[PDB]
Amino acid sequence: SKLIVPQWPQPKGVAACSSTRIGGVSLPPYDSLNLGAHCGDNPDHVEENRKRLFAAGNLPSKPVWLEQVHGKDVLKLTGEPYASKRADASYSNTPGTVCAVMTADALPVLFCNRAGTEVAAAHAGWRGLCAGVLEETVSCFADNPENILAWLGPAIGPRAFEVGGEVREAFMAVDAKASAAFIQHGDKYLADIYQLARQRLANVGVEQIFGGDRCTYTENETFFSYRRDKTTGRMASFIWLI
Ligand SMILES: CC(=O)N[C@H]1[C@@H](OP(=O)(O)OP(=O)(O)OC[C@H]2O[C@@H](n3ccc(=O)[nH]c3=O)[C@H](O)[C@@H]2O)O[C@H](CO)[C@@H](O)[C@@H]1O[C@H](C)C(=O)O
Repeated sequence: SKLIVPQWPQPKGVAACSSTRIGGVSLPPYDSLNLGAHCGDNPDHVEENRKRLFAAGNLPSKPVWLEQVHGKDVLKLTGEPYASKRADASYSNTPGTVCAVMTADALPVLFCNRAGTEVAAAHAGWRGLCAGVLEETVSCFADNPENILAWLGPAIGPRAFEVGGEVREAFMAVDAKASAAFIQHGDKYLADIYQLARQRLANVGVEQIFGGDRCTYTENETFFSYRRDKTTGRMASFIWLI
């Protein structure tokens, strides 16, 4: 359907999906399954798209949408209501609870342990990726990273992700080896976000890494892209214990 199913050795206890722009009600340039409430779309259309998502994904409960600020804070999903959802990642060990990260070029990373008793979702735009959102998400697991699986969701691929030296400086400041992921391209660099994610995951001992095959910018029939469209919708990536 509209939904991507992660190609990873997913535990029996785990369910996951990642939305596309297909199968909603929003008009261009939000066309059609826009899940974003802060990008200037009709709030009634977004509401209806979030309902279509809930049904298409057979989610057991409403996704816990975060107040994403492109940082490295993780929200442990211990039960609604929540005082503050100011975070760029969520962690769950609670059956039926849905971790959700909202993107349109930023890397969504979905995580679970081999046992299929812990899950998480992280929003890794370059700012949060650089800051350590993936490392902070992995550090919320009780299980050792050797037993953690990660799935690199649809993000802006290295064909498309032109950045200035400012972004390269920021990553190399934290871990010089990030240099490998930035390739000179005119007066700017092409950044490999999947490569930077693989670096950070390896840094905390996550070795079992899947996905990384998509490009939100290039695959315009399937994804919104902030870089491509500027005014556009948002996809989201979801994981839960069944
Ligand atoms: C992290 C990521 O993939 N994208 C995020 C990033 O956009 P980005 O597109 O990178 O914009 P920039 O940060 O302003 O710029 C980052 C670097 O890239 C250079 N550049 C930018 C645009 C261009 O055409 N050419 C070019 O070279 C610029 O000069 C700087 O060095 O920042 C936006 C807020 O400003 C976020 O909304 C967006 O998140 C999305 C929605 C999401 O959460 O899914």
